[PDB]
Amino acid sequence: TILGRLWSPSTPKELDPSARLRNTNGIDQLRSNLALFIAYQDMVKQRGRAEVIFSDEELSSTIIPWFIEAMSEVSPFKLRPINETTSYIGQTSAIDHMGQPS
Amino acid sequence: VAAEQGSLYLVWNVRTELRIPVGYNAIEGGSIRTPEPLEAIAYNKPIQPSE
Amino acid sequence: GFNLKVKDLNGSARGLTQAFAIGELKNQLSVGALQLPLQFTRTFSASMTSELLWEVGKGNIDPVMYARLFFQYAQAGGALSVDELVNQFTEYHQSTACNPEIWRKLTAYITGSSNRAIKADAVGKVPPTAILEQLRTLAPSEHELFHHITTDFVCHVLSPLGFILPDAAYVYRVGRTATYPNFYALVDCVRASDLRRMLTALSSVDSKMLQATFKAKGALAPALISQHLANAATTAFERSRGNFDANAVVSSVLTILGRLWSPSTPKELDPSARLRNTNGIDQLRSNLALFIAYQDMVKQRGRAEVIFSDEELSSTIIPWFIEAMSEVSPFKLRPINETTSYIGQTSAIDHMGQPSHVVVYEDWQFAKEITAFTPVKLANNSNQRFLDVEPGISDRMSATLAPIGNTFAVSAFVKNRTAVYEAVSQRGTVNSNGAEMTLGFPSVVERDYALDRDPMVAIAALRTGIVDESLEARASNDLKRSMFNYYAAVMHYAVAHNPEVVVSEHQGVAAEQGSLYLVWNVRTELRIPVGYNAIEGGSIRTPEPLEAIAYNKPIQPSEVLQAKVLDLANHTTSIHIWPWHEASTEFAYEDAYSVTIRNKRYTAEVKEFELLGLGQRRERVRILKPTVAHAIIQMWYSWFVEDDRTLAAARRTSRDDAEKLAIDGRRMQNAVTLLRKIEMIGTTGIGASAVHLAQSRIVDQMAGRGLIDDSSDLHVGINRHRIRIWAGLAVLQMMGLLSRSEAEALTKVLGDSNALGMVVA
Amino acid sequence: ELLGLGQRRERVRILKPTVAHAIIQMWYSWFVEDDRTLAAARRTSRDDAEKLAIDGRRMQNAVTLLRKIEMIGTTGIGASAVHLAQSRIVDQMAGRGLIDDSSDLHVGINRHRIRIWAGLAVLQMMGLLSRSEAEALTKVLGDSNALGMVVA
Amino acid sequence: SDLHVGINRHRIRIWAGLAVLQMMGLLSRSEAEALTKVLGDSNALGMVVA
Repeated sequence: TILGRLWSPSTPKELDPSARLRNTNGIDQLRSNLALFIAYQDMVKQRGRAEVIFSDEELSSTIIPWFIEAMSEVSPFKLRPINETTSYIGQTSAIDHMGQPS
Repeated sequence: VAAEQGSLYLVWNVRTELRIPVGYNAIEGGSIRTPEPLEAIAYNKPIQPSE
Repeated sequence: GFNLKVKDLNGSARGLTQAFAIGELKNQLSVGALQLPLQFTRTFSASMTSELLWEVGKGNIDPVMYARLFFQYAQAGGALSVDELVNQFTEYHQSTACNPEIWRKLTAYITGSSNRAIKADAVGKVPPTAILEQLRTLAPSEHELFHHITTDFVCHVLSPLGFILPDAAYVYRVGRTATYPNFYALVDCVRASDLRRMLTALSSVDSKMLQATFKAKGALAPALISQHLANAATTAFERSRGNFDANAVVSSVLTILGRLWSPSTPKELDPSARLRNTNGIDQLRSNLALFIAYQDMVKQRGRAEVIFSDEELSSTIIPWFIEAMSEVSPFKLRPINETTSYIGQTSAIDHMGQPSHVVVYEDWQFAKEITAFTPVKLANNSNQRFLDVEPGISDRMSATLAPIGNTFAVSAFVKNRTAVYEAVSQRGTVNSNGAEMTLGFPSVVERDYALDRDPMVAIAALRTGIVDESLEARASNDLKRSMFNYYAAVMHYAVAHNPEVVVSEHQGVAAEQGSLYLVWNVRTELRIPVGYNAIEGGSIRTPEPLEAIAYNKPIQPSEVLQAKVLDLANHTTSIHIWPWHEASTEFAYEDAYSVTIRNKRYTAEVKEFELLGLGQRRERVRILKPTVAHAIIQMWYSWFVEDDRTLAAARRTSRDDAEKLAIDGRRMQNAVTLLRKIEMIGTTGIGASAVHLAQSRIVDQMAGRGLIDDSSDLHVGINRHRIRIWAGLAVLQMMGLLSRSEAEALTKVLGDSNALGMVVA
Repeated sequence: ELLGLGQRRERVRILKPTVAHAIIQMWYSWFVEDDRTLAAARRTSRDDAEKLAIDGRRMQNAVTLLRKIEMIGTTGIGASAVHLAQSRIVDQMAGRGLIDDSSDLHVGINRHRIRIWAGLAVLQMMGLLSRSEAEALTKVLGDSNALGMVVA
Repeated sequence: SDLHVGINRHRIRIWAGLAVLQMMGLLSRSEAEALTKVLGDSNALGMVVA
């Protein structure tokens, strides 16, 4: 949610990732994978969409990402390039001379 | 809605296939971007895989 | 931009007259007894600007500022006899002089408890801040604090170091003042010279010495400081002590000088040669600034003269005003000429040759950056605070602003005014007799918007050409002053070109109404009736100006007198504004942005923040003003309006075909230009995105509705600009620039051509 | 968490502050009597000069105390409070409604207030004081009541 | 100067062209003037303006 709070708009709470942002400089990667996002939604349903960016674990400075799997490699989760994330799939289609398909 | 947001969520920018009807999800006059989803994945030229 | 018919001002802007300049009801304006050449050709004049910030944080003489505040007060009518106040003050000071035993005493505690008082101790003196106000208490409480300054004057001294600790500042920020001046203004400067001098002396300082002033020692020391204080005071006082004496008197000198000027005066109402000859006060006669200056005052005064020195005046006070010693009077020698240069003028003039419409124009810059600021408080329940500011937009917008800036010259105005022209078997000047003049001074008005008051009255002030109170006297004078300037350049300027430089006194409704002017010449040009004519052998002459300007021919300016406009406190860090709230506006904004195409209305609003990028609208975040441009905008705006109008009629009346036929196209052209202005600014990202937001949205509603995949088609341009244009218009709203009202109605009058240039087919 | 660390084992006993708690209680105490005397000294002052002497003598130095205290806010640990602090607040208005408020941190008064308090707070987990005893320092609040203009 | 404002030149020229149409009867009198009729603008096109 913190991060949530970064994708924004527009959440100028702190004026968005901010003062807390300034502790950071590791932030950088987190985001950068799609996979990463994916959890969020889970919260949305789950937590009904929780509240207050989890209290930031109260600023836990720079240390809890560093408990992640990318910083505590527990699961297969494979940083994998998007393109190759799969590809056994090709597309195929109809058309009536449409030329679109249907 | 509450909590207060509804997923910053995604869209794509297809325009690939031209003047096409497929649900209220568009048309997008001339130009096409488009938000949601399956169809867009329809909206390419078909292919083989590679995996 | 008062448009005026030659052969009347005495109605036309009734009281905006030389006559008025006498007061002079609507009599005279004549010729020609005696006549009397003088062309004093220099003035003492000033320069642009007098606004500033002036945060006080480490007061240390430098009058000016102060004085300026003084003026702000002086002006404020909460001071006026400011001077007087200084007396009061003098006395105040004096009373300072008188309570040493207190003062000291006070001091004595302030730091710090007295009688051994010695040594390197630890004397963490302070922000002294409050203390003072005790001292005020012990003092009396004359206006604001002078009092405090003075403190600072010792503070810093009192410190070698340590002996005052750290402090903050405030804000005050002088506003602007004149360009020309009057009398009262003069005397004070002189007095100011004292005052500054008073303070001049006042820093001075006594150093650190011994193992005392050096290494803190002596209760008896600072008992000596207090003495120092005294020393200061005294001295300060002393340098003060004789000097003050002459104010009305000065006027009188003027009156002498005047009475020199007078030249038909009684024999034993001469200034004897001993006078006449002496020092360069005589030079002083032959020094404009004044000349023009006196008279008026005297107009008020009806006359009166002190009678005094002939030997200190001559002329010692006289070059006590070596006037320019204050630059406060930035009435400082000018080769007269060197002004004007914000005047260009250009005119529309008929065939015979004979004239039409003369524009004197005012020449500007308008570059600007914004100033959109955090309005919070800091100080609750008390407003002198600093608040804050940030960019975000400010830059973005400004960045956009700049471009707009690009487009707009005064030059371009005039060009446009050129564009006005055309004429034909039309139109005068000789045909029907009254001739136009307009002088671009929206500027005045700007200030008025800055002064938040109704223009129309101003118009009235012209209109009647006199005072039209009803409402804030302050404002009124303010206006008045403007008007002074209004008179003020002009004839200099005219004269600058026109060294038709003589006098016959006009001697009002009789005889003793010493008002000097010259008629001016108009040399060639065979025949005109234009003016309450003379025509003095085809070489009309008048001490009434406008025409003369008419017998210029388009002069140029020679600077746009840039336009540096004050700004934020940047180093703002404590400090506190003073009138601000007025001076700030919230950016709310109402209105929208919608289109119905097909039959289907596509619809949106304004939703300011998001146009502005981030969230989220609220009462706060206020914005400093956008003044200049309003003045400008409307100009552009205003023009068209006439033109269609006037045109339309002419278009009507068309006694022949051709002409009618003729006029339009040109009228068409400009529109496109308009258009050109707008789309051009419509391109700007921050715009465009806005469009963006729109489109999507437009679409969104649309999406249910829309069904047909009709293709290319609206590659037919439209949209791009269409929207862009429109978008530009938003700019106008979201920086309220032009009202909702007018522009859409202008729009209204537009409606075509647009397919111009273009693909087609 | 004030350390910045949720919320470890919970099982630390700490070498205690034998020295300073006392030294401070000297300091402390030293201060504390003095005001009595000083007030008294003013009372027994029955002319201005003396009272006046008291003034500053009374004043400045306190804020100096403060000088210490904010100063000791300029530390990591002060900051830990502070950061933690505002933020939590921030949400409380913003998160709940009105967001019109950062400023509210940013006038001295409060600022300092929290800062101080916090600063004192530290001491309290440094044992030292008593909340009670701080409270008398809070009795310093009535006085002068000048206080906290400007900073930093 | 004024009718250095173009007009005439073309105006007439145009018109003149029309003569051609008559004097080699090309188009009848009727139609073309009525076409003319439906015309009536733009003409200030391109041009000096201003």
